[PDB]
Amino acid sequence: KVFERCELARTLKRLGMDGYRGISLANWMCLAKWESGYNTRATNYNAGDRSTDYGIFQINSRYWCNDGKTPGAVNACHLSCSALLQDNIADAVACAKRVVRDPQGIRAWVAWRNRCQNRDVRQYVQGCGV
Ligand code: NA
Repeated sequence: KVFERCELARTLKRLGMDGYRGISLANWMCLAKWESGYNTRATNYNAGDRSTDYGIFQINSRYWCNDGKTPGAVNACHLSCSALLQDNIADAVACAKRVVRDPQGIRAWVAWRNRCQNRDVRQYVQGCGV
């Protein structure tokens, strides 16, 4: 599914993302926007290293979820990558929280650096009641 902006903001708040490991809600929103356009079924194959990015947060099969076909991969969220293509985002949120528990934090996603870091990100949550 493709969330509307404020619908996702309210959903993420209920799921405990606001301030998780120091990361504001507006930063999570900015990341989902630039990774997937708020689309849970989004996938991107990376032909250069044979891994695939999955779902609303584009989580990578080399480190985070298992898809069987990625060489040298681990599965730190302990999920099939299929779990990250569901319309219900509970598992993908649980996996995103595991990602930012490593030292890099939100910097793990290069699009956060290019598109969100040191910007005015208030725009993503304005008017949503969160
Ligand atoms: Na994996």
